[PDB]
Amino acid sequence: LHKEPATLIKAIDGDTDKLMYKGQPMTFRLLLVDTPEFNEKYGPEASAFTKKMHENAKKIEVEFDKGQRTDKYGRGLAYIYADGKMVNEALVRQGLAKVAYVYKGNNTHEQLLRKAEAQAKKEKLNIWS
Ligand SMILES: Cc1cn([C@H]2C[C@H](OP(=O)(O)O)[C@@H](COP(=O)(O)O)O2)c(=O)[nH]c1=O
Ligand SMILES: [Ca+2]
Repeated sequence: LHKEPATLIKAIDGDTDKLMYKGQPMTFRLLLVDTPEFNEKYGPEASAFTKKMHENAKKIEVEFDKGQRTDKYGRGLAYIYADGKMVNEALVRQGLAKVAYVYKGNNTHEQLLRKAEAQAKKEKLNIWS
């Protein structure tokens, strides 16, 4: 897999953003994770966390997996990195997202995120509290 450039257009919520990619505005849905919706518990904390990670980033990058790059809603499916740090993993590691939506062929970083989830759970963090 490889990282490609993008620039923030807008934070949206825990697991979606709006980025400029190849010069076009797109909504991205983070691979392999599920944040609570804003109206749910930890939803606001998840949005804030993702927002901050995106907004404080000097450098945003997009990393597609091997499979479909867009979902049925037209959202890009990617791992997103803020200054080299994966947002998808960071959310899980903090217990602000669950590993979810693991579809065969876009699951390269499954075991990395599951390891983060086990640690967040051990620490009884947020969703696991
Ligand atoms: C993460 C992800 C979600 N989706 C779709 C499945 C779900 O369909 P449904 O909308 O029919 O439930 C939905 C969950 O996204 P959200 O968690 O953003 O709602 O997005 C994919 O198709 N591929 C993916 O890799
Ligand atoms: Ca969600």
